[PDB]
Parts: sequence; C-alpha cells; structure tokens
Amino acid sequence: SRPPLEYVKGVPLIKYFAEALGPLQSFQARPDDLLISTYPKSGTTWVSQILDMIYQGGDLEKCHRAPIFMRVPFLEFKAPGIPSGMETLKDTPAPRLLKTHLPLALLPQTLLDQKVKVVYVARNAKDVAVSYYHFYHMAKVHPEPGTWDSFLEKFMVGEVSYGSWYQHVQEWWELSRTHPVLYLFYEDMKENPKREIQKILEFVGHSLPEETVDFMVQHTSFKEMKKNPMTNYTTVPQEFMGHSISPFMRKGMAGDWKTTFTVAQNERFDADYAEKMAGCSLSFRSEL
Ligand SMILES: Nc1ncnc2c1ncn2[C@@H]1O[C@H](COP(=O)(O)O)[C@@H](OP(=O)(O)O)[C@H]1O
Ligand SMILES: O=[N+]([O-])c1ccc(O)cc1
Ligand SMILES: O=[N+]([O-])c1ccc(O)cc1
Repeated sequence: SRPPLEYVKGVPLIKYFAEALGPLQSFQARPDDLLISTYPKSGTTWVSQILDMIYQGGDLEKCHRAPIFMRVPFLEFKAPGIPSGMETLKDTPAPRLLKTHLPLALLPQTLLDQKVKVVYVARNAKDVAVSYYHFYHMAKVHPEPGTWDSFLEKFMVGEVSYGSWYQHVQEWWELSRTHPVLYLFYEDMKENPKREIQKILEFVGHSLPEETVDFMVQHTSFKEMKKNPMTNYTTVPQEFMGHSISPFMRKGMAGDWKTTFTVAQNERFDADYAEKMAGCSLSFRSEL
C-alpha cells in the first residue's frame, strides 16, 4: 500500500528496487549484452518491443512467446509475489536484451567494463512529467502522487522514483561520447518510426528487407502495442498495476503536455529548465 521512497547514494528509489540492488551486485555482463536505458516514461517499452522483434528476425509469432517484461529482464526490478529481474535473467538466453532506469551512480560497473552496447531513449521533460504522474496512479509500488501541482514540484527537484530527469538525460548524453550508445529521442520515433528503426538496425549491425521493416513499423505503433497483451502490461496482478486507474499504454503522443500544464506551471517550469540545461549540445522538442 504505497511505501515511501528510499534513498541510495543520492538516488530516490522504489523500496523493492533498492532491495533488489543487493542481489544485483553479482550480475556479470557479457560483451554481447545490449542495454536499454531510459529515465522512466521515455519510450522503454516501445524500443524494447522494436529491439526484441529485431532479435527475432522480424517475426511476430516469436515475440508472443512471453510478455515483454519476461523477454527483457528489468535489472533492478523486484516486487512482492513477482520474480525479480535478476531471477528472470537466469532463464534469458544470449544475446540478451536488458532494461534499466538506473542513474550512472548506481549502474552495475560490469556493463561499462564489458563495453555493452546501449540504446538510450530520451523524451521531452514535460511529456515525461505528465506521463509519470498518471503512472504513479496506476503503478501501486510508487508513493502517493498527490495533486498534479505538487507532483510537478517534486519532479523538478528530482524527488520522484529514480531522481532527476535533468541529470539522467545529461549524464547519459555525456557517456555517449565515450561508450557505444545510440542516443534516441521519443519525438523522433514519433515523427518517423521507420527512420529510427533503421537507425537501431544499423547500431546492432543487422540488415532487414524493407518489407520486414514496414512490418515492424506497424507492429510497434502505439495502437498495435496498446491492444497486444504481451506489450500493454494487462497480464500483471491488479494489486501491482491497476489498468482501470490508468492504462500503461495511455496516449502515446508528443505535445499533449499542453492539456495538463497550466500557464503558471509552464512559466515556472521554463525558467527552471533554462537554469538546469544551461549549457547543452543536447536539445529537445516539446511538440510535432
Ligand atoms: N509504440 C508506442 N508509440 C508511442 N508511445 C508509446 C508506445 N508504446 C508505449 N508508449 C508510451 O510511452 C510511455 C511509457 O514509457 P515507458 O515504456 O518508458 O514506461 C507512455 O506515454 P504516455 O503516458 O505519454 O502515453 C506510453 O503510452
Ligand atoms: O517490469 N515489470 O513491470 C514487471 C517485470 C516482471 C514481471 O514478471 C512483471 C512486471
Ligand atoms: O513501478 N513499476 O512497477 C515500474 C517502474 C518502472 C518501469 O519501467 C516499469 C515498472
């Protein structure tokens, strides 16, 4: 019933995920692992499904084996009456696709040392905040969200599960200068998914015929993913995720934060964002 966050090295975390970090210290990466890394609500499930269809040669018979959360072990995950990501990892064959939201301050150092390829997805802060707010309501391991205005204040000082968005997107953007990281944007995927799939294909070093890429484009669109039981999280216990409170596949839009942010909230957020992202080669689009 909505436990408080726990701080581990400056990072606020779901308490079961904090507990999960102990067993995870004995995780050993493989030169052929591939890590999907995002701040929450930035496109994790979307890119996981794309990467997993690439892994199965574009066939969809093969992606229905089990849910996405079984096919792509979530490193730090754990919950009551649900297998930890470390547990699920035991039964995952190489080459493995792995998922995390851990800041670099917590990331198993084995992944950097083994030079593990990373697919990093970033999304504009305002859509992430709105998506995160609704997520808190359905995903019951999170503390109480509160009102949207108070949730928004928490999001700006990084007092939410996994801490600061502004730091996450910046530190992984720096990492990409020195480590194999394909650094993607949710808004790009939204604008031209085929182009982004072709980018992911080239990073993992596969080629596919164009028909298979079109097939993948269709089967990873918001509407297909919303109705697919394997990707929409409807198979987990109600005590864990309340689908009738807010579906995991909620809207899938770039730019709809405008229907949630008030004008005062926007002005404050914009002033704060400019202090935080002061210098940056890194930039985001709020809208298409
Ligand atoms: N194939 C797809 N196309 C566009 N957005 C999708 C997507 N699959 C899921 N998403 C969206 O991405 C979000 C969740 O990201 P994550 O998988 O990292 O938790 C949600 O955003 P919204 O709440 O804005 O709808 C969700 O609806
Ligand atoms: O990541 N998740 O939300 C999960 C992960 C694994 C599981 O068995 C159920 C849900
Ligand atoms: O709290 N949860 O159950 C979560 C949190 C993050 C995520 O990527 C999936 C599941």
